[PDB]
Amino acid sequence: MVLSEGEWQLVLHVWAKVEADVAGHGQDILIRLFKSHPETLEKFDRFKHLKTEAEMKASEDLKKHGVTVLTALGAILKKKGHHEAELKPLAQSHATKDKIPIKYLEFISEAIIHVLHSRHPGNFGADAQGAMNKALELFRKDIAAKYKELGYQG
Ligand code: HEM
Repeated sequence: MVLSEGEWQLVLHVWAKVEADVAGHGQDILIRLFKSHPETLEKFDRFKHLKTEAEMKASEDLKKHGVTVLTALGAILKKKGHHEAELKPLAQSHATKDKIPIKYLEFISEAIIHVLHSRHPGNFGADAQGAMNKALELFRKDIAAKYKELGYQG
């Protein structure tokens, strides 16, 4: 009732390429986020001490968090819009535990698209970029609704 079947299949086709190397893609995506929007780094008490790109690449903890982030997102994408159960705990941990504005989810969405385009251009042309953009838009709209339900405006 938001993406068409064909759009979902484009999303899952490129996501399969991510799955070939989750740790690498995860690392790349978090570094791209922090490099482009340094203010996001302040939300992470465990990585705030990291001062250069090399130190980031070498950090076991950052790489582990990358896998955690992408595992969770992939589980959501594979639901093709039917992600209520999976989305609710994610909203709670980003709305009460830690307070992550919708703006910053926008920033990490841009980082994901940047990295997919950098690594898989042959499989991420305009139609695929559009489909992925839509799926990340849907993720953001629905987590924003859950944010509000919990008392956080986002
Ligand atoms: C595609 C978007 C994202 C996904 C799928 C995601 C997912 C997760 C997951 C699975 C965890 C671990 C436990 C939990 O659920 O809290 C986590 C933790 C966290 N996330 Fe996110 N996250 C996303 C975006 C962000 C953004 C944009 C920020 C901050 C700029 C952020 C900040 C954090 C923080 C501060 C923690 C706690 C880590 C710790 O200290 O152990 N997340 N995230």
